[PDB]
Amino acid sequence: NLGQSLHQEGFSIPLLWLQNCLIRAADDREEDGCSQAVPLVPLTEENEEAMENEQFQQLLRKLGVRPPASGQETFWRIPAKLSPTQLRRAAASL
Amino acid sequence: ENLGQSLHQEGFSIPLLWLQNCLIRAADDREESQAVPLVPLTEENEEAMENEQFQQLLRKLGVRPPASGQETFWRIPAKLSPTQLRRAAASL
Repeated sequence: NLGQSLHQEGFSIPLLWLQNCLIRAADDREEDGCSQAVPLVPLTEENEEAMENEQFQQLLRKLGVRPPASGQETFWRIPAKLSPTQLRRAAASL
Repeated sequence: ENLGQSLHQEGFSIPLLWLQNCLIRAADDREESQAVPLVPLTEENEEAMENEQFQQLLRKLGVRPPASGQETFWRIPAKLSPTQLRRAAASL
């Protein structure tokens, strides 16, 4: 339950968004030949705040999410190399 | 307009047109106000938003960088009037 400290700090809504991103990516990757990196696009002020939070970023790295390429990208990415199983395990871990 | 044309020649025409439309939509919204983010949803618009020359243009048009540690996105400030926004868009 890696998410627990962030839940207690009030980040349940951004954590739910992160969870859905991981699960949706897993579903897409169950098809052979289909594996695209997914940008984590914060679409609300609350999710923006989470993406700029150091503790939330630490969780992202632990789950295997990669930071943006500086000078090229704005968004963190769910790397293409992660399998549906790896992704679902990350989501299940919070 | 000169800075924009230079970015057009460096291959940023598509993000410039996106930026143009964002400014115009903000202008329309403010006639009918709050600061609104510039949200790049494509790799190409992301690349522009992270480019130093493109950022120099944003600053000249009156767009402000994100608040460090709080925001991800650049903002179109509330202080820009619809008239200012349309003039900015018209320069590209």
